Amino acid sequence: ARRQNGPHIIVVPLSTMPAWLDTFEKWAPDLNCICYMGNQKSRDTIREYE
DNA sequence: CCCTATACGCGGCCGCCCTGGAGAATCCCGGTGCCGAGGCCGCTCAATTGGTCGTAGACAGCTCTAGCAACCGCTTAAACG
Repeated sequence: ARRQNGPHIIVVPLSTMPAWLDTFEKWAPDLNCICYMGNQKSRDTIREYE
């Protein structure tokens, strides 16, 4: 609505984080929501691929 | 019937076996001298006693920060089989 489609940061606890992931998958499927966990190589993969 | 050689016992001298009194070596006792140790005395200086005074530290009070017991949760690298 307000065309504020820039980078947004959401910091959540790890235990409730799939309950955020399916909410982003269902209620806002058009958004480019990405998820940030893993070891050094997975975070590097997210960093230089996405 | 008397002399003369002849075999036989043995007085005296020499050598060998058994026992006794005098002297010498040894152990014990008494008197005396020397070394280790204990007691006493003289000097003598440092510990003791008494008093005074300053202050070191105990005590109380207030403020701020580290530690501690017991729990959580995530990561991940180290320990273990």
